[PDB]
Amino acid sequence: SGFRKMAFPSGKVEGCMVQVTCGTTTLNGLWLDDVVYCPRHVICTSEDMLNPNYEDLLIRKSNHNFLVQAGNVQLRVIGHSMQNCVLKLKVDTANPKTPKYKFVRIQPGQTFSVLACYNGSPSGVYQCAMRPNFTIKGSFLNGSCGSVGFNIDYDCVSFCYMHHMELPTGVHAGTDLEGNFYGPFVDRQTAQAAGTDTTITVNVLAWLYAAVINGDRWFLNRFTTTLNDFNLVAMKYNYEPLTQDHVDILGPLSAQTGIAVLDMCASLKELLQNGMNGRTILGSALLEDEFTPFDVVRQCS
Amino acid sequence: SGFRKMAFPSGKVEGCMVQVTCGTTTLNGLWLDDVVYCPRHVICTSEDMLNPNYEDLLIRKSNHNFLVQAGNVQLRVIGHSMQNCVLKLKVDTANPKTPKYKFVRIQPGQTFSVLACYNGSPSGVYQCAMRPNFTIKGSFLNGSCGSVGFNIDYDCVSFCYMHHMELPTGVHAGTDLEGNFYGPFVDRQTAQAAGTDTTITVNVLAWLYAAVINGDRWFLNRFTTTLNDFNLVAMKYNYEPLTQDHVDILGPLSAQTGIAVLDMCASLKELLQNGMNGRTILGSALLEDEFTPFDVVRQCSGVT
Ligand SMILES: *[C]([O])C1=NC2=N(C(=O)[C]1)C([C])=[C]S2
Ligand SMILES: [Cl-]
Ligand code: NA
Repeated sequence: SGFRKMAFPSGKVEGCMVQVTCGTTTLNGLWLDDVVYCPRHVICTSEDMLNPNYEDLLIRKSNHNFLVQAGNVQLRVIGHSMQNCVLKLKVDTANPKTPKYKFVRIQPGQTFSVLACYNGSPSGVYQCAMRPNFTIKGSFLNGSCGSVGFNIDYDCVSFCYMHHMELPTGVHAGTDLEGNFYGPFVDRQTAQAAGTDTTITVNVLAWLYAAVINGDRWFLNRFTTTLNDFNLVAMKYNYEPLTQDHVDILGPLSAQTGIAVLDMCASLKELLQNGMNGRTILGSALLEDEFTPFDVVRQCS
Repeated sequence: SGFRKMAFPSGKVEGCMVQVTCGTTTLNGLWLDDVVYCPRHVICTSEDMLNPNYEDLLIRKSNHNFLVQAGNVQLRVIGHSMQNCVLKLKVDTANPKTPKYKFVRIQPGQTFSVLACYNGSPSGVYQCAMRPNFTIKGSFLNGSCGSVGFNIDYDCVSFCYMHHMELPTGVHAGTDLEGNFYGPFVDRQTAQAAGTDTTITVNVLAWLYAAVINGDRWFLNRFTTTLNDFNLVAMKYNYEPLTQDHVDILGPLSAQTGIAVLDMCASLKELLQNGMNGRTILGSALLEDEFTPFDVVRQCSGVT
């Protein structure tokens, strides 16, 4: 028993991490089958941060301009193309460690594991969640671009994130594996502020249900609430609006504990009103919002 | 920027996890070279665990009673022996995915990564710190016995932990890879309770340095202190005493940020007495003590 923010075993992703170099810039690439996926701003020079013309920059590139390094072995680039904001380098060798995989674009509130990488070699793994403002609160240093986020269901790795840049507030922005950025961000060094971050309400509720399953009920009350009255209160604490979809998603956890969704919602209204009063829930002094209902039902059986 | 509870890449350990079954009890085993390591209580039934005689149970067993499964391939046991509380099952084939590895024992307050597994299948990885009471606050449901804890220095995997049991307070107890338990525990079904835990002071200090590196500086102040004065405050709040070696270890962080340890202990002393006052540190409303100074340097420098 225990509730820890657990990341997925990174073995299937480590076997796909390579190093991509263009000019003086080195970042990470994802080697799947005979294609290497990496951020397109690897082809940017110092004068190209603010207003890069990626098409103009890419048409001036040949295959041998891209140096792909898998461990100590150099891969031969035989083709290259641009799909939105990711570069796709066709290489002469299929990755024999290519796992069962697919590309999935995720929604805010969804969680995933990140394999932090530098120079194509893995540094560490940690669990993340897509914030409502389409950023992630990860741990990235210079040279971590190309690090990927993923979920592993059975033995299939669902790649959902690729790191591209850090915003001035310390949060991080990236794309899916088709090159489409999460949120309104662009691979430009101009002023782009992330929206005010809010709490993933559906994740807090599932995390409160997990506390009830684990024998913690000190925060429950005998009040209920309407969906609108809860959203009127939750917005005042910068909580994400709770939708009817979120209510149906919490259905199984509600039936397991015997506590209605709007009953748990009134309990959350009181927790925001009172705080924790020196107490903890599942070991935390704050309300955790990076466990999805899917994580809770799976991890708590 | 950013600071996260970061675990080591678990790929080198994933290629060593196998399933070990003795009768109806199945758990995880660590397959290194031609030997599979697993907890010795795999040979116990519900009545055996009440008061087991392991050498009696082992001398009854033979190689065929041990079912080792590596993925989908069965491994043929050709020998069995005991070393303290781990069972060493010699198999006919050496693991081709054996990494460069060492068996090490870690100190309380040091951190390591745990590859949680269920029936030889790795399901999750996370970062622990060995508590001063020699337990770990992990997430181990049934079927996780045999999961290993490890550190990676360069290419060498230092195995330090093997999960054996869960305690009634939700914490977990285990041994090193040589069978030596961590803490005053035994591998049998009896009334066992973890002692009163304390907070690892040197880890809290390293975590405050991580916040300063990350632009969180509101808790700094103009004051400094001495090691004896702070240790008086640490004992009052159930904090591990800060030794002089602990101060030397924090040396590089004190030089990177410019805040002396005793300077930072003055900040920690004020946080213990007056709280945080509605504010957070690295997005936390409590003092985190599961980051060693080496963990902070490694994450804030990009060592791979
Ligand atoms: C690219 O690779 C990059 N990424 C990142 N960064 C840099 O600089 C670069 C930071 C700072 C964070 S993340
Ligand atoms: Cl999603
Ligand atoms: Na100070």
